[PDB]
Amino acid sequence: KAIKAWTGYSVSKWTASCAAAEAKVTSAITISLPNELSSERNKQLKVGRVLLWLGLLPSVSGTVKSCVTETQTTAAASFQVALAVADNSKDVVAAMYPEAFKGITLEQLTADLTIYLYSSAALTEGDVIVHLEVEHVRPTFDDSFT
Amino acid sequence: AIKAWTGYSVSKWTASCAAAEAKVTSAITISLPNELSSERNKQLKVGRVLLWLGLLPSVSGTVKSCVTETQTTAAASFQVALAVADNSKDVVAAMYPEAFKGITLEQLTADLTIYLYSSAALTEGDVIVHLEVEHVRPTFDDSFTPV
Amino acid sequence: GKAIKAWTGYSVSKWTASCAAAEAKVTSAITISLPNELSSERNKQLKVGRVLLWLGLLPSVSGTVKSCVTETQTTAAASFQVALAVADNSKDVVAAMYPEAFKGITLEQLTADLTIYLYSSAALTEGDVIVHLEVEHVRPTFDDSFTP
Amino acid sequence: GKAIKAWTGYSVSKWTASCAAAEAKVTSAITISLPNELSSERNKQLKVGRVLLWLGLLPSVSGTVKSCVTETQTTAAASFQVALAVADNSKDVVAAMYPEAFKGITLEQLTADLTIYLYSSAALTEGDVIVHLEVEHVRPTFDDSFTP
Amino acid sequence: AIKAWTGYSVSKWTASCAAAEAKVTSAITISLPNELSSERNKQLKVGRVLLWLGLLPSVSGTVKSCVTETQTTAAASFQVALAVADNSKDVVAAMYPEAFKGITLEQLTADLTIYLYSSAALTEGDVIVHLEVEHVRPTFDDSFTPV
Amino acid sequence: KAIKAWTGYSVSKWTASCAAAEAKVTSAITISLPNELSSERNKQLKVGRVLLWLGLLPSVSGTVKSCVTETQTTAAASFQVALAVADNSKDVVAAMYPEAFKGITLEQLTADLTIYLYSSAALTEGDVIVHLEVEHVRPTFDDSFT
Repeated sequence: KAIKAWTGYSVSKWTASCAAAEAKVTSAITISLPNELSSERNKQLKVGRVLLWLGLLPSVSGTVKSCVTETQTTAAASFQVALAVADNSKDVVAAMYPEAFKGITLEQLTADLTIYLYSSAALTEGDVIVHLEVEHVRPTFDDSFT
Repeated sequence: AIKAWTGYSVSKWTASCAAAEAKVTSAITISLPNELSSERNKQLKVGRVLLWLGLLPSVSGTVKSCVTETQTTAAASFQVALAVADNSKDVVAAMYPEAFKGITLEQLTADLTIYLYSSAALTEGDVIVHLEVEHVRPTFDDSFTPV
Repeated sequence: GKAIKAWTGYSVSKWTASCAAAEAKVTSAITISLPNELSSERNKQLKVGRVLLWLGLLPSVSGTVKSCVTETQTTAAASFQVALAVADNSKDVVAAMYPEAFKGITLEQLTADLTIYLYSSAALTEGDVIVHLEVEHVRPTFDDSFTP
Repeated sequence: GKAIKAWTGYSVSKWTASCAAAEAKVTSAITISLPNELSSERNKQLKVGRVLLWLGLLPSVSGTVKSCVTETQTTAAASFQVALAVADNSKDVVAAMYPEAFKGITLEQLTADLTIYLYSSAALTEGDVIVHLEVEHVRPTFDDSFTP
Repeated sequence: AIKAWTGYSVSKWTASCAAAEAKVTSAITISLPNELSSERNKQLKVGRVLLWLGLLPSVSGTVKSCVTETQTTAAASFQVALAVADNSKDVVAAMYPEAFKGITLEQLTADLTIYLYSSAALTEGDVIVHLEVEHVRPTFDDSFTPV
Repeated sequence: KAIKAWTGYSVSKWTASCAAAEAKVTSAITISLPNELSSERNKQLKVGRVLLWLGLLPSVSGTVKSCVTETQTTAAASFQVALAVADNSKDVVAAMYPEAFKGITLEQLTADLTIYLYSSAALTEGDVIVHLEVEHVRPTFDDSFT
């Protein structure tokens, strides 16, 4: 299905391939705004709902977990505070934060939040593809002259 | 058992699975059935797509398959698919009600690809990948020419 | 000059068959093969309606050229002696309409029993005659629903 | 004997094309060129309707002469094998009406795609055949107002 | 912006200006546009005539032009013209609403002439003499012949 | 004043400083889409009205003219076909093409149109600043997942 954005809101996405990691190692994955949103005016737009989900190779065995939280000094801790976790054990490998981050600016979103990934077994580059939604108000612009 | 839309009809065809080694993903090409291979018909628009497997009773281990836009690496196809057809589930099938709406049979045959994964080795015919496609009810010429 | 509307519930399928090389006055038999799109067994049991044959000739095709569709005859020449209508080059319209002679048979029967017979007074080189064939028949119906 | 009224909103444009010299049984291709008066780009996008071709022969033109308008074929002779109507000298009326085969294309498409094919059993000298062509098409419209 | 009469249509075409020396008048011939060059069309009757120039941004000095009955001396044409198209005015144009009513395109092409004057020298293309003509809406054959 | 865009339309701008030019020389000025519009989807948006106007140094003497037209093999010719010209002699040094380019895509706009500038006196870099508006439909985007 599709979950339509709120009136006056838009959606953005950007993904990041997982880095190599050993057994049960939790790794941190960075968040960077896309070039469309890196503009000054767009940076100030307020965020709405959010959604996180993973793309796993068909051979990905063991348990794999990921979530988005305010950056924790230790990577593993984030799960212990995340309001939801994307876990491969579930039928749908996703996790929605419908209101956790409502009200922050895209700048804040990219500044303090981060993606955390955990795998019981060892990982290799490209093993896990991290997908992310960011609902926010529509960027807007209009002008004239003389 | 699922009914088709008004103005649409379902075409069904099968493809065998090539021999492959353990844990290695393979690709299976989509070739249109004869009654759709005519130039008039392949221009038709697609609706919903249904994929469901048939396994030999001896099939063991894990087997997964999905149809997606052709990807450079076969394994990666499982990372953009809406629904996967997996043997560990009750019904070994998947549905793509929204993914491929609007595509043409030309594009369906040329762009998509059936990707199949097995934890263990496979031998030819070990899996029968059945594919079912909704599309506009094909139309036929209904008059003779003068002379 | 006219467009023979097909009967309600019927459609028209059209395909060609290039003539094989032949010598003067030699009658040749051309086999009728169903098009791929109809070749499915599901469709093979459909009931034929009106049948129409008409030729296309190279402008340099001299002499007399005749063709008709009949149940396969032991001798090729004999076919014309029973055909109710023959398409000829010399006539105004090079065609032959069989509104009733074959109604009721199955497309499988059409492929198995009937044959296209072609005769040229002068020698024919391949492609000199393009035997067009237009078969009206019940509209084939595709599967209505998925498989659970 | 008859005057085919053009459709409402359509007009008829008529022009000729003298035949080039040719040898016996040689099929020749004659290029279709729009008349100057229609040649404007503004008009080139007009949609064609019915098309009519008919020949004029010197009274001494013996043998058989055939001509038809078809999408350009790789081999000139083949054109007749697909033309739905052919103008022949031997028939009562040396003409060929295409009421539908070309409806919908643009005059630019008409100039680019179709070709006039001509065949004579005997040798032709220049001007022996005057291929008249009459193309019905939407009425061109001129500018309604000045430029300030 | 000016509307044409009922039963009339406007044909517009342009003519470039030939190189000429200072203060010397030149003549420019009127040639019918292709869509009017057919024998049927050139018999048509004319209505109002509009002349207006386009100057290169570098054009300096005085430039004048008018269309009149062909005169033996080019300069003299400015002495019988109703309105002149001059560059010193706001709009570099002229109008001949009554002068040429009733003339035929044959006569318009054969009798009139576009005369152009410049205080300074001109180089080819330095002026684009646009001409706009009202005339009876040309009519087309609307039926095929028997055979 | 300000001339509001049409319902569902937006506005964009981008300027270009004049190059050096000698007396009465007409120069050509290129048009390049901004990075916001260089994206594939935005490129297809249809244009509406347009406006051109200049910024002159206070010392700019003589006559200066500019206009936007389909590229002409010779630079000077463009004026002879422009539906309006921005000329310093007027009170407001501007020229509006309210409908000349309506219906083309931003790609077409950047491909075939070009800016032409003419100065009776010699010019130097920065002497003339060419300002341009491009009204067009709003770029739009919206998405979802699983």
